[PDB]
Amino acid sequence: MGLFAGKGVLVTGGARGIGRAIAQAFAREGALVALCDLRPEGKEVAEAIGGAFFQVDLEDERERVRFVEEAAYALGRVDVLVNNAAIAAPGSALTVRLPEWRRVLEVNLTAPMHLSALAAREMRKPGPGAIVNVASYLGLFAEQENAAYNASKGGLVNLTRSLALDLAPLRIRVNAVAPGFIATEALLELIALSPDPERTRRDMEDLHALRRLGKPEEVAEAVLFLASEKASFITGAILPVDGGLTASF
Amino acid sequence: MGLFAGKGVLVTGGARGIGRAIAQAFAREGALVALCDLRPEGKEVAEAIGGAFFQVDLEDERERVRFVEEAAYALGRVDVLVNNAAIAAPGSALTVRLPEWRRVLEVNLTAPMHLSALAAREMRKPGPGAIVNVASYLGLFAEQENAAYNASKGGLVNLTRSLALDLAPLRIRVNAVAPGFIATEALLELIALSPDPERTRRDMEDLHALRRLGKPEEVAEAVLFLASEKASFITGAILPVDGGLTASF
Amino acid sequence: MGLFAGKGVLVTGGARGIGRAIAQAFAREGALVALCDLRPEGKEVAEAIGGAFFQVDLEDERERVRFVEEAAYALGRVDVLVNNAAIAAPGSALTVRLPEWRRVLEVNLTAPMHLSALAAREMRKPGPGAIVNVASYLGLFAEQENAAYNASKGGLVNLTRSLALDLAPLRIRVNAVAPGFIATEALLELIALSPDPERTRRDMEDLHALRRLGKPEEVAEAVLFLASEKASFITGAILPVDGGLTASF
Amino acid sequence: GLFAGKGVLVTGGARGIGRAIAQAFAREGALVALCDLRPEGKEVAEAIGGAFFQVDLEDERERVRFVEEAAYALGRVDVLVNNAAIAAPGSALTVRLPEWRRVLEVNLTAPMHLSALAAREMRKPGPGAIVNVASYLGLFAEQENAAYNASKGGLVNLTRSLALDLAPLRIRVNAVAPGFIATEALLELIALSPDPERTRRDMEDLHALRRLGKPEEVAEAVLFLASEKASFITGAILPVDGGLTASF
Ligand SMILES: NC(=O)c1ccc[n+]([C@@H]2O[C@H](COP(=O)([O-])OP(=O)(O)OC[C@H]3O[C@@H](n4cnc5c(N)ncnc54)[C@H](O)[C@@H]3O)[C@@H](O)[C@H]2O)c1
Ligand SMILES: NC(=O)c1ccc[n+]([C@@H]2O[C@H](COP(=O)([O-])OP(=O)(O)OC[C@H]3O[C@@H](n4cnc5c(N)ncnc54)[C@H](O)[C@@H]3O)[C@@H](O)[C@H]2O)c1
Ligand SMILES: NC(=O)c1ccc[n+]([C@@H]2O[C@H](COP(=O)([O-])OP(=O)(O)OC[C@H]3O[C@@H](n4cnc5c(N)ncnc54)[C@H](O)[C@@H]3O)[C@@H](O)[C@H]2O)c1
Ligand SMILES: NC(=O)c1ccc[n+]([C@@H]2O[C@H](COP(=O)([O-])OP(=O)(O)OC[C@H]3O[C@@H](n4cnc5c(N)ncnc54)[C@H](O)[C@@H]3O)[C@@H](O)[C@H]2O)c1
Repeated sequence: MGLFAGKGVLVTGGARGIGRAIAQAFAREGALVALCDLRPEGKEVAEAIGGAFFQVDLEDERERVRFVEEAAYALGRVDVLVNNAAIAAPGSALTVRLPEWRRVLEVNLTAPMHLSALAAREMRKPGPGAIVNVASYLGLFAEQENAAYNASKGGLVNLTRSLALDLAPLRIRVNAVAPGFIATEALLELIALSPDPERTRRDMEDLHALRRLGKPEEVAEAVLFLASEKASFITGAILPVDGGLTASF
Repeated sequence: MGLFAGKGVLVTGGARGIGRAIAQAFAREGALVALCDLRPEGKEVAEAIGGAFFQVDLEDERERVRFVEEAAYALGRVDVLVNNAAIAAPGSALTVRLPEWRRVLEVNLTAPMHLSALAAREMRKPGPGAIVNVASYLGLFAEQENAAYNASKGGLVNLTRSLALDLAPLRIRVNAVAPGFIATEALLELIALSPDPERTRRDMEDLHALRRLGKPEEVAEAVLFLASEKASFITGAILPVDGGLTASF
Repeated sequence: MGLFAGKGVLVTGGARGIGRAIAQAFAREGALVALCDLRPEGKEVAEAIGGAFFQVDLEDERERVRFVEEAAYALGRVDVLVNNAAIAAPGSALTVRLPEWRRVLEVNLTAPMHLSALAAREMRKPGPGAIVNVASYLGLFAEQENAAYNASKGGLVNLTRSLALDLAPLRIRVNAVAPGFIATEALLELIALSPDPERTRRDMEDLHALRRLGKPEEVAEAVLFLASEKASFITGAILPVDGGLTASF
Repeated sequence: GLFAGKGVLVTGGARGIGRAIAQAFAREGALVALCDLRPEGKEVAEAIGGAFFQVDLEDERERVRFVEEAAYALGRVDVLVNNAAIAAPGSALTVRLPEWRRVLEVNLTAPMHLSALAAREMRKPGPGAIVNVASYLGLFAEQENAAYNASKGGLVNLTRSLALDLAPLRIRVNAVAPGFIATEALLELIALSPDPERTRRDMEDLHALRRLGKPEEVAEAVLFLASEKASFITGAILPVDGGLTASF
C-alpha cells in the first residue's frame, strides 16, 4: 500500500484550495483523513476521499478541543496534523480594526498552537508524529495593507520552530511550507474580480522564477514529503513552495 | 545641541532594563521622553531625565489610546515610538494556558501594532517619524518551553516589515533590534534563581562571540541610531544586537 | 520502474558519505547514475548500483568538462545534477593560506557553477531538469576556524538562487539541502580521533532538536524529493536537513 | 569626533559609496587611507587630509602592500571597510570562468585577505572594527549576475566567520547590504537605458521609501557599525535598502 497507509491525518481548512489538495494527497497514500472547515461543502471532500468531515469554527477553542477529540475517536489514531486553515483582514495597522486583527491572530496563530498541543497528546500512542504548518511567503516578508496576515504568518513561522523543539522529545517533527501564489479558488476569485484579470495574473506569474502560479497539488506534495518518514531528519524547517518567488525581486 | 533635540519620544516599558536605558539615551540627546510602565519606579526614571511618566497596562486597548493621547499632549509632538514592553509565559504548546498565551500575544504583538498606528497619526504633523520595535534573537529562533514569547516575537519581526511598508508613504521608518542576552534586572533575576548563578551566567556569556552579556545601553545605542536621521535609508530592518549570538551555534 | 526510471543522474563526490547515499537512492528509483570522485574506490559504488564511475579532480575545469561529456555519453541523457563534492581548509582568515582558500572556493563554489552550466546544456534535450546543491548549516551560519568552508557554502546558497532564476527558462529547478551533522565516515573519523569520542558525539547530538546525528540516507531522501517532479513548484529553496539544528540554540 | 585620531582603511574609495565612507570617517576626525584602481582617488584623499594608494585588489601582493603602507602612513589601524567590488554580467551559462574567478578574488578573497592583514595591525591599540559592503544581492539573486550573487553571498557568511574568529582579538565584523544607491555606477547604468527616468522610477518603486539611497546614507550605517555605539553588534548584516528586502 502507500506512504500513509492506515495513518490518521487531521487537515484544517480541507473544504477547498490547498487544504482539499492536502486531504486528497493523504487519502491517495492510504491515510484515514479527518478534515475540518467552516464551509459545510467539506462534507463532499470527505465523502469523495473516504475520510471524516467536522464542521468547526477554529476561532473557538472549545470547537478545536471537540475537533481533535472527535477526529481521534473517528480515525482510531492521530499520526499527522496539517494546520492549513487561515484568514486575512485587509488593512495596514492604520486601517485594520482590533477585533478583526485579533480574529486573524486566533485562527492563524493561536489555533495552530492549540491544535498542535491537542494533536501531540494523541500522537504519543502509536509510532512517530508529524505536524506541517501552511505558512506563506508573507510569513517571511510583508506586503502592503495586510498587517494581521503578515504578523500571524510571521508568528506561525517561529511557532513552527518552537513546536519542533518542544515536541522532538515526543518523537514529533514540526515543519512549515511557505507557498508562493497558488491558483486556489480564493486567488482565482481575487484575480477574476480585478480591473484587468489577464494583466493581474501575468504580474503575479512574473514574480516567480517559474513564471506561473502554483497548483494546490504542488503544495500538497511538499506537505506529504514533510509529514512522511522520508523527512525523518527534517524538523523546524520552513520550506518555500513558491516557484522561486523569495529567491529574487 | 543633540540628535533628538526637541523631539517627542514614546518608550513603552521604560521603568527598567532596556526601556529605561532607551529613555535615558533619548533624554541625553535632548528628547522630551514620555515612558509608560505598570511598575511605579517609572515615575523616578521620568523625573531624573526631565520626561513624563504614565502608569499604563499595555494589555488594555483603552490604556494604549490614553497613553499616546496623554503623551502627545504632554510632549507637544510625537517623532519616535519605541515598542520595548514585553512579557513571557513559560511553557511549550503542551504546557502554556490559552489565556496567558493570548495576553503575551496582546502585549508583545497587538500592542506594538496598535501603538504604532496611534503614534503614526501623531507623527504626520512635524517632519519625519521613526518606530523601533525591541524584538529578540527568539523572534528568529525558538528555545525550549517559551512558545508564546517565540510566536509573539516572530510576529513582531514580520509586523516590523508590514509597518515599514505601510508607513513609508507617511515618511515613517520602522525597524527592530533583536537583542541577545542583555544584563537587565529581568535577566539578573533569572540568573540569580539558578542553582549556580555564576555558571548559568558564564553559559549565557559563552553563547555570544563577544563572550559577555550585553549592556542595556548597547541596545539603547542601536535604537537611537535606527530612530535617527543617520538611518534615513533604513526601514524594515531587523538589527541583531546580540554580540554574534545568531552568527553561529 | 520508479521515480527516476531511465533518468540520467550526475552525482559529484559519490565514492562515500552523502554522495554515495544519494547515488544509491537514485539507482533504487531506477536512475542511470554517473558518479565522480577523486577516490578510485568510487568504481565499486558504481558497479554495485549499475552506474558509471569517473575519477575526476573537480578542482580542474578540464576534468569537470570531461566528467559531464563522458557521463552524458554513458547515460544517453542528463536529467539531474547533484553538487555534493566539497572540501574544507582548517583556519580563520588569520590562519588559512591563500592557495588552500582558493582551492576550497574552486571545488565548493566554482565547480558547482561550472558543472551546473555544463549539465544544463545537456538537460534541454529531453523533458525537464533539476539541480540539487549540498550546502551545509555552515552556508547560513559560521563556526570558528572554518572561513573557506563558511564563505564557499555561503556563496553556494546564493548561487543556488542565481541558478534557480537563470535556469528556470530551460525548465530546470535548482535547490539546495543544508545538512546538519550527518554520520558519514568523514564525521565519524573526526569524532573517533577526538580526545573524548563519546563526549564529542554527545555534544554534536545535543545541538539538534532530534538529539542525534543524521544518516546520509536522510539527506539522500531530501535530495531525491527536490530532484523529483513532486517538487515541481520548488526552485531557489535552501532546505535544512539538520534535525532542527538551525531552529534553536 | 567619533573616530578622532583613528586609522581607517577604505577600499574602492575613489567614488560612490567608498568615497562617501572615506569622507564620513574624515568628518569624524579619522586618518583615512583609501585605495582604488582609479587615479581620481588621489583627489578624494587630498580633499579629506587622508592618504591615497593606487592598488589592484585582484593581486594578493598589492593587498599586502596596501595594508603595510596604509599602516605606516596612518601610524595605526582601527577600522577596515571592504567596499571595493566588481560584477561580471552573465548566468552560469553566459559568464566566462576567468571573469567569474576575478569577481570571486576581488569581492570575496580580497575582503578575507585584507581582514586578516588589517586584523594583525588592529591588536596594537584598543578595539578594532571591520565593515563589509555586501548587497541585497548577497541575500537574493537577480538574472544574469551569478558571479556577483555568489561572491556577495560568500561575503555575507565570511562576515559571520570573521565575526567569530576575530571576536577574541576584540574586533567586531559586520556588513551593510545596500539597496539601489545613486552612485555614479548606478547613474551610468540608468543613463544608458532607452528611458532613463522610467528605469530610475522602476528602481525607486522596488524600495518602500520609493527613492534611491544616497552614498552618504550607506556611509552613516558603516560609521555606526565601525563605532563604539555598535560595541555589542558583531556578525550582523544590516540592510540599508529603503525596505527593498522587506517585500516583493
Ligand atoms: N493561495 C495562495 O496563493 C496562498 C499563498 C500562501 C499561503 N497560503 C495559505 O494556504 C492556506 C490555504 O489557503 P487557500 O489558498 O487554499 O485559501 P482558502 O481561503 O480556500 O482557505 C482554505 C480553507 O480555510 C478555511 N477556514 C478559514 N477559516 C476557518 C475557520 N475559522 N474554521 C475552519 N476553517 C476555516 C476556509 O473555509 C477554506 O475552506 C492558508 O493558510 C493560506 O494563508 C495561500
Ligand atoms: N534582557 C534580555 O536578555 C532580552 C533579550 C532579548 C530581548 N529582550 C526584550 O527587550 C525588552 C526589554 O526587556 P528587559 O530585559 O528590560 O525586561 P523587563 O522584564 O524589565 O521588561 C521591560 C519592561 O516592560 C514592562 N511591561 C511589561 N508588560 C507591560 C504592560 N502590560 N504594561 C506596561 N508595561 C509593561 C515591565 O514592567 C518592564 O519594566 C523586551 O521586549 C524583551 O522581550 C530582552
Ligand atoms: N557530514 C556532515 O556532517 C556534513 C554537514 C553538512 C554539509 N556536508 C556536506 O555534504 C557533502 C558530503 O560530505 P560528506 O560528509 O559525505 O564528506 P566526504 O568528505 O566523504 O565528501 C564526499 C566526497 O567528496 C569527494 N571530493 C572532494 N573533493 C573532490 C574533488 N576535488 N573531486 C572529486 N571528488 C571530490 C571526496 O573524495 C568524497 O568522496 C559535502 O558538500 C559536505 O560539505 C556534510
Ligand atoms: N550602488 C548600488 O546600488 C549598490 C548596490 C548594492 C551594493 N553596492 C556595493 O557597494 C560597493 C560600492 O559600489 P558603488 O556603487 O560605489 O560602485 P563603484 O563601481 O563606484 O565601486 C567602488 C570602487 O571600487 C573600485 N574597485 C573595483 N575593483 C577594484 C580593484 N580590483 N582594485 C581596486 N579598486 C577597485 C572601483 O574603481 C570604484 O571606485 C560595492 O561593494 C558594490 O557592489 C552598491
